Amino acid sequence: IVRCDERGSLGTSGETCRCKNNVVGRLCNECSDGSFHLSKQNPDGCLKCFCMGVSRQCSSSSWSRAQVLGASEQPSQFSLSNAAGTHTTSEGVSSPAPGELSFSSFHNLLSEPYFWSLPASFRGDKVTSYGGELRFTVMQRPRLSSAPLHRQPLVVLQGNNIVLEHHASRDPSPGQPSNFIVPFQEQAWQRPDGQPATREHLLMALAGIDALLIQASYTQQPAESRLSGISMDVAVPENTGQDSAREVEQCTCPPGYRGPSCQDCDTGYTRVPSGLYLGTCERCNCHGHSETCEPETGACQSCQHHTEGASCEQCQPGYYGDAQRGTPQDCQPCPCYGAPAAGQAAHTCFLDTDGHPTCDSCSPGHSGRHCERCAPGYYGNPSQGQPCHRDG
Repeated sequence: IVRCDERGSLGTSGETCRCKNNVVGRLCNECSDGSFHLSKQNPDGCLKCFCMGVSRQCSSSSWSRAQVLGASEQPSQFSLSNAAGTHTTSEGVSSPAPGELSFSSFHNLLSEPYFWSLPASFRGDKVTSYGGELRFTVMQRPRLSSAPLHRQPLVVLQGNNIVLEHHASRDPSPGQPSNFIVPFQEQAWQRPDGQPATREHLLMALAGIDALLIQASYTQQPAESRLSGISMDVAVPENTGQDSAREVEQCTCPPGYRGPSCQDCDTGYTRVPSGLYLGTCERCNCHGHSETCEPETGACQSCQHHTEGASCEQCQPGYYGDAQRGTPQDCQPCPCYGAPAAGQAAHTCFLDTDGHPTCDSCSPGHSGRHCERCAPGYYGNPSQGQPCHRDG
């Protein structure tokens, strides 16, 4: 009899092994191409590499698990929001202990569900939260007359133009605390219309969290809402002593990408809004004046050769030429004489329609394209060195 792998088999015709979708091998104990992390709990056996669509080669991160705690954040940093985040406030939010939050001024709010809006340390790039959990305790009380709400999200995750929701199997009873454990796995999230989350979509939201919202109202007329014991799983490169983040994909990215899922443009590359996921990463457009730029916006950085602008497209003041040509000598020093008018920093001049510079920040009582003569009712010779003083 063959002993089929317990993590990877669906069953056994005693002499053959039947593998889950993403599993391969005689004993169904290997992940298929584009898969990683064999586990018994995964019905498909192995997760699929996603890698923001730019790679199919990945394996389990060996980052360690750690938690972001609510206690880590100033209570000032918590607030209430509607789902749309068009109505927010922290007026009334108080904290009786660190990481514990309390609210009881619903009279000041409109008649819609409000959420606790977790602060920044819970947002941004949380791809490594995949395969972990958001944990928390809530307690709620309605005003005397108030039915629960119907089908309301316990948690809303918003990132990268995706909204996913997690709905609780039970509502918290009035005036007693409930522990929730929300897994970062597709099975636990749906779109607002109630379509299942995909792995790809959960990852894209997690990679760019803009809001992470916990239900605070629960009923139509809430009296009181309290939040505590907030714990969000992540993964860090440092060893922490906790298990490694095996569900977190470590992709081999192509040139121009980094992050464990190729979610970031690498040094010398910037985001291009393309199609399907986050877009693609292309090389900086810096007119040859730079190799580094803002990964998301595109703005060039540390423009060389006396250039400036978002593409290093212009010569810095005190220089003239065509920075767009792309050579180191593109921009030349303005050949002006004397002091700049209204006592300026440097001298401005521009490349005139004749291929030669003209100075346009000449001092008063200067003249000519290089500020080299003196205006009428003035005297002196700047070329030789003297300034220009007025007549009498």
